[PDB]
Amino acid sequence: HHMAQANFGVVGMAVMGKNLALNVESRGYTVAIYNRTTSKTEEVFKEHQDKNLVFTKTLEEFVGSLEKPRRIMLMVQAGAATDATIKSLLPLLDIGDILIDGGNTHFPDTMRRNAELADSGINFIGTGVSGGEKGALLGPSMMPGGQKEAYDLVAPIFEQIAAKAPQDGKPCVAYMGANGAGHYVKMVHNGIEYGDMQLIAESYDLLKRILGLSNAEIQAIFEEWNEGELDSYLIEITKEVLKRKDDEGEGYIVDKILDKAGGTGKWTSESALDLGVPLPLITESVFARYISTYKDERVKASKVLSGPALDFSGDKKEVIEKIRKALYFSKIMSYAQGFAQLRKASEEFDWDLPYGTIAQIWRAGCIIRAEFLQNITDAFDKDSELENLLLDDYFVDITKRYQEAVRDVVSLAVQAGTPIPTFTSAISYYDSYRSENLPANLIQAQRDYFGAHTYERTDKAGIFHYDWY
Amino acid sequence: MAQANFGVVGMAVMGKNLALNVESRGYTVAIYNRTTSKTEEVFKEHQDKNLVFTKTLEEFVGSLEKPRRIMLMVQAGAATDATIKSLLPLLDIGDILIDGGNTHFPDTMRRNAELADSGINFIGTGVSGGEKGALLGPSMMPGGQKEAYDLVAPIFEQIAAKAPQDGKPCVAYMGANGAGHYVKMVHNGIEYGDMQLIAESYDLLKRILGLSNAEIQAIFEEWNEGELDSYLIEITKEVLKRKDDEGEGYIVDKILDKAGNKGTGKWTSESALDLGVPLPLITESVFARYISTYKDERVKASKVLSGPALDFSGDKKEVIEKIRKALYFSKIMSYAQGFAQLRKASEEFDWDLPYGTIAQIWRAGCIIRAEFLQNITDAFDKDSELENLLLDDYFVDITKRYQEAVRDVVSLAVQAGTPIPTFTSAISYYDSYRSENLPANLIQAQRDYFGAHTYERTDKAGIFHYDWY
Ligand SMILES: NC(=O)c1ccc[n+]([C@@H]2O[C@H](COP(=O)([O-])OP(=O)(O)OC[C@H]3O[C@@H](n4cnc5c(N)ncnc54)[C@H](OP(=O)(O)O)[C@@H]3O)[C@@H](O)[C@H]2O)c1
Ligand SMILES: Nc1ncnc2c1ncn2[C@@H]1O[C@H](COP(=O)(O)OP(=O)(O)O)[C@@H](O)[C@H]1OP(=O)(O)O
Ligand SMILES: O=C(NO)[C@H](O)[C@H](O)COP(=O)(O)O
Ligand SMILES: [Cl-]
Ligand SMILES: [Cl-]
Repeated sequence: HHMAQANFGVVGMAVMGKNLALNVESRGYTVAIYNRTTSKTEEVFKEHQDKNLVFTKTLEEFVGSLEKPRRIMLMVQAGAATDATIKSLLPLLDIGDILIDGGNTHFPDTMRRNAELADSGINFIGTGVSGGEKGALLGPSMMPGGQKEAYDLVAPIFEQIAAKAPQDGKPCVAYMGANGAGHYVKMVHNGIEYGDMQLIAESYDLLKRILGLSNAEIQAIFEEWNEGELDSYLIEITKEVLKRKDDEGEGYIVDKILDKAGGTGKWTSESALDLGVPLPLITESVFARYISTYKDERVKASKVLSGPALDFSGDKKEVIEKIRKALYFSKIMSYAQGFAQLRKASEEFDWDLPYGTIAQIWRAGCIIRAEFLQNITDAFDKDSELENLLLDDYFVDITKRYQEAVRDVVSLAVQAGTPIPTFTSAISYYDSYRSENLPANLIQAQRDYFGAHTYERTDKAGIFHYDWY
Repeated sequence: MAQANFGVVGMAVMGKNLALNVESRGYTVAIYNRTTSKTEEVFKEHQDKNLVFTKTLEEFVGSLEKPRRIMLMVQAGAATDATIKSLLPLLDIGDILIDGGNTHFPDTMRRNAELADSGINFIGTGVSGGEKGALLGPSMMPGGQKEAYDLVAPIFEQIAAKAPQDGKPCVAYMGANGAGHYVKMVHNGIEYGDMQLIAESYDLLKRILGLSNAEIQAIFEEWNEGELDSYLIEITKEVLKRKDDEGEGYIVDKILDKAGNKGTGKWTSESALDLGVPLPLITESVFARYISTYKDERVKASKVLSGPALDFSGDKKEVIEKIRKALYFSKIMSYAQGFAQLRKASEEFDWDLPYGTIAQIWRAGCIIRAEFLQNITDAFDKDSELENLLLDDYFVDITKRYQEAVRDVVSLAVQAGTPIPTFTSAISYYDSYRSENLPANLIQAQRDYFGAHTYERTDKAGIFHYDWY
């Protein structure tokens, strides 16, 4: 009926896949659509009859509708369902065809699928797609990985549909590297999102608990903060949330929302542990959510555990600014950690990850978009082999000038009893990373004492075991 | 040569010493190692003992009285898998195979199921106390079928350490399949946490108070007489005595500050992340080791990243005492975290772990032997479903009284620029745990704003979504 007439194909007509399909169609292409449950594909075709969509009832019809090399994008449920869908397609595809998985996929799955499909002569592009439903429709940040020759054939469409960066119109997509490099970068992006959210949460909690500020007051502070170097979409979201009234009562909706946070957030931290990378801030943020889910225990504990009962006496304006600095500083700690993880992963899996570009493509179509991403890109433009962001001139100056405030904020908060797990982690990482010598000599001694694990010395090469008895 | 009542495979530090422990209880012990020269060394150095030198597995298996009792202390992972694979075909129905290495519990769980109907009884056990523990009395944490346990319980009790308090052996049934190796994994997690807390304390005494190793040794010596009385503090004061064996000065000052690890701490943090358990103190200590391995980077950073240079001008005796309190306070938080994880693990894997007994068997032959273990046991006798140690009167009281000192120590450390990731994690955990309300309400608002993830309300049951537009 429409044999080899479609330029691009999408499997999965839930909102994301539908939205992507429409994004692609809007760019001047005929797009074949498929969904396991056909009624859903019917609904899409019926309400978009004016578009160049090709309605397909079966995988055979779907595959047959596409020009070769076939470019097919999976937007189906992650895990077993994506493997089922891949397995369903394999027999119909020709050698040289290109499958693309745009689901939030754990990267080792992508690495396996890519390898297995390559034995069948099928290219596999594991692609991270940020921005949610609106992003899929209008412009996502995309992080593709897989065979470079295949990706070069998909690139034009991705660059056309991707979010364009507001500062220079550059598409928020680029080739990340082989096999699972694409979904790896997306994972780190999701970790980073968790960390940015927890840091804003602490900033909010300090302003509320210690300085006693109202929601309107805190809204104003975030607004003012967002006009400076902190400029970020998450802060914009935050000051918007603080405006809104309760839809089923009096006051503000944010004060009615139960503090039990909602999975896959653990992935970045899991890889960090596996790779030997210190990723304390994002991992503390994950654990911040976990402990909020222990609400019932905290209610009990709030009634028996003691803590300080202070009324703040200092200068409110001075401390608000000290908190502002602590936020930017700590956010910088988290990104340094996250890009150091990316560096290790790149060595481990041999991906030559393009670090400056990753920051560039996060400038739009994703929740972590912020202006200071440009400073990250500046840093790797200057030196692609930069081991850690903290060593670049810009970030050296920031930390030199902001660390004092961080410290005052930590003393203030800890003395008052306000929990600040990420802020405290930030300054602990700064003071660890810059320590020429750490007390790990003592740990090594202990391990040798009880376990005979051996150690290295400071004055000569070799492996040594002391006789402690 | 069927003289042998017990058999040990692996003649590195742990297996050699376990063999000698068992032989000293009045048994003849078969010994085997893959490199034969090691087995030769221990045979020749102990001709007075009743050991059977074997050079093949066929010989080793042949030398044991049926039903055979064979214990492996082999390098974890692939080596252990292969050793067992080689050994299984030689074994007879009724024989008992014990894996006493630090095996990742999923491997043991898999092994148990595979061996279920083989007629070969299987036990995966944790072993504590290091080389001297193995020689004189280890704490042991075995899991498997209860029937298998009961066949090795008698000899386990004989070799086990005996608690000084009541003479009770430091071994007990932990539960089904991988329960034992899981409990040992948490043990090591708790241990990483205390080791890092001790290291931080050392760092504070050395860098802020400016104290010599003699002065610091004396301090830890006094602490060990009080409520801090523990294995790790005991050996810490021993390490700080010893002088360099290949030069002048103290050995601890000649050991390179690159902390090694063999995966048990990492595994604990990974299980916490999978299970939804907040485990910041222990995880921060794993990351503290990871950052110690980034020595080259830290040397580079220390020349570029600036920080405070304050001179402690206060009362040293008073600050030392605050550090003590803080250390005991934080030690407790590590344990409270560990047991909270054991509770969640027990539920997930249907193990019904005996929390109170675990504490009992850690009273000797145990790297994490501490004075307050009975208070842990008391707390669980009182309430079997106790959710967290911090809810028990005993620990409520300690935290009430020492909490102020933790805050002064954190504040002093942070103003001085000395990294204290585990101390800051401790008070952050405490302050989060006792918080009835945390700022996860803002996180949920944000998530519902950008992804429509839904939220619970503070005032009514049900799932809600807000129309943010
Ligand atoms: N050391 C401690 O403080 C301590 C405490 C508690 C538990 N553990 C656990 O107990 C077990 C043994 O510990 P350990 O410290 O005595 O020594 P280890 O270094 O972990 O293991 C060495 C033993 O494993 C064998 N082995 C190593 N690689 C092998 C391979 N690729 N294939 C076959 N066999 C191999 C060695 O034989 P060869 O001599 O021929 O190389 C040797 O007998 C480990 O699982 C460890 O985690 C250790
Ligand atoms: N086992 C499976 N095999 C093939 N496709 C599947 C699948 N499970 C889910 N999907 C597809 O995966 C899509 C939904 O995945 P998802 O969990 O990411 O959804 P959403 O993002 O809407 O929550 C749907 O198109 C679904 O097809 P149906 O519309 O027929 O349900
Ligand atoms: O189980 C043990 N002692 O508890 C072993 O010595 C173990 O190897 C110690 O952990 P680590 O070697 O990862 O530091
Ligand atoms: Cl590839
Ligand atoms: Cl996003």
